[PDB]
Parts: sequence; structure tokens; C-alpha cells
Amino acid sequence: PIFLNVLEAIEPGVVCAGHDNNQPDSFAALLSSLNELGERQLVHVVKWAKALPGFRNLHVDDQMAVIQYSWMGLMVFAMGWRSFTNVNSRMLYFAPDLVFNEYRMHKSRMYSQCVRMRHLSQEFGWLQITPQEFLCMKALLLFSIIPVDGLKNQKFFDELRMNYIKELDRIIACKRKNPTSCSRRFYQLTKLLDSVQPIARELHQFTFDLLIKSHMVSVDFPEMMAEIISVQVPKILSGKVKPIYFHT
Ligand SMILES: N#Cc1ccc(N2C(=O)[C@@H]3[C@H](O)CCN3C2=O)c2ccccc12
Repeated sequence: PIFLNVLEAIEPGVVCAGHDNNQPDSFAALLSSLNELGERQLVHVVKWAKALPGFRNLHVDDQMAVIQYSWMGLMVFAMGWRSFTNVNSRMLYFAPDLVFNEYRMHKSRMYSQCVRMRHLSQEFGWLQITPQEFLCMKALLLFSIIPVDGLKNQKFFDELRMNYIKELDRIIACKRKNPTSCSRRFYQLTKLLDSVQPIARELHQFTFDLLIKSHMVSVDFPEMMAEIISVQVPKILSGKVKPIYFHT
């Protein structure tokens, strides 16, 4: 109960975008709001991550890198859950003041990615994902993308990741488990976790392209964002840093 206790305890609260729901759904205004929300979420993900059990075990530089690389996916996963819980996956609940309907999914020019995120969101329902399974999975997501040539202290990372996999196994396996149930459950969740990496890559590519042409579409990028997108995101896109997949 100690592990789960801290996961619930450190879970971020409601984060609003500050979007003007009175202005028209322009690509510019929507994306400017997603960016600002992205920044706000980054702030919370950093304080959240740093308060995770064993996170301080990681070397100093590995700490921020692991957060910056996995940030997009962490936002994807949590947002999918928010969508499931609040609107039954009908729309994408980015924030209480920024809910995407089909019109907004289209106006943002991110329809394809939105569509995939809505699918992931639906998976929480189909799979009957537990609020506890969700928390553990989100935590594991933090340690799911690293430089192909390793970190400053890979050994500490590997141990940290190993322990979080075990916690998941512990949660998704405390009841009479065996056959199509114990491993059935684990396979389902690991497959679900892998499914977030392709969404994050698509989002990374899209965000990168948008930053590059930002002054041409009147889309505003916050400081921390422009930096992460221009410094860490290209490493993922060029293959230097890659997701850790369970399958295939
Ligand atoms: N909660 C929240 C939240 C906030 C911003 C984004 N998000 C980004 O960081 C990037 C840039 O804004 C352009 C495309 N994009 C996004 O949609 C999210 C993506 C997926 C899930 C949640 C997101």
C-alpha cells in the first residue's frame, strides 16, 4: 500500500489552459492554447516525477532528460484517462476549458493524432483499466524512453524501471491469477503502454514541424516548450533516443 499511497498522493490536480472559449476555433488560437497548456503540464510533470519513489536514485542529468523525453507520452496517457473518466471518451478532455470535439480535432490539423488518442482513451473503458493500474502505468511511462547510447548512469535507471514493472505486476496481479487472466492482464496493459509511443512520435513530429514554421502560422510557443522541442525532441525524431517497447 506504500507505493500506491504515494502515487495517489503525488497525482497532479486539475490543470486549465486559459483558452478563450468565446473566440472562433482558429488553428492559431487552438494551437496557441495547446502550447500554453503543454507548458503548464510540463511544470506539473516535473514536480510529479521528482516526487516519485526512487526517482532521486537517478543521476541528476538523467532526471531531467527522462522527464523531457517522456513528457509528450505522459501527457497523452493522462489526457486519454481524463477523456475516459470525464466525457466517456466522447471528446478529448485536454483541460476543463479546452475540450476537443470533432470540429476542433479537425480545426487543429491534428485530427489523425486526436483520433488515435480518442482510441487509446476508449481502451481504458474496453479494458476496464483500474484507477490504480492507471497510476502505475503512468509512472512506468516515465521510464519508457531513453538514449540508444544509454544515460549517465544506466544501471540506476534499469533498476528503477525494473522495480516499477514489478509494482505493475503486483497490481495487475494480486487476485487468483493464472492462465488467461494473470498474464492475460499483463499482456493487455503492456500492449496498451506500447500503444502510446506511436502517438507521441506523431505528436512530436507535428509539434516539431509547427515550431519550425511557427512565425508563419501565428502560433505562439512558450520558452520551455520551444527549448525542449528544439533540443530534446529532435533526438527522438532522429533515432538517438527511442521508446522501450515491451513487445515486437
Ligand atoms: N494536457 C495536455 C496536453 C497539452 C498539450 C499537448 N500538446 C503539446 O505539447 C503539443 C503542442 O501544443 C502542439 C501539438 N501539441 C499538443 O497537442 C498534448 C498532447 C497530447 C495529450 C495532452 C496534451
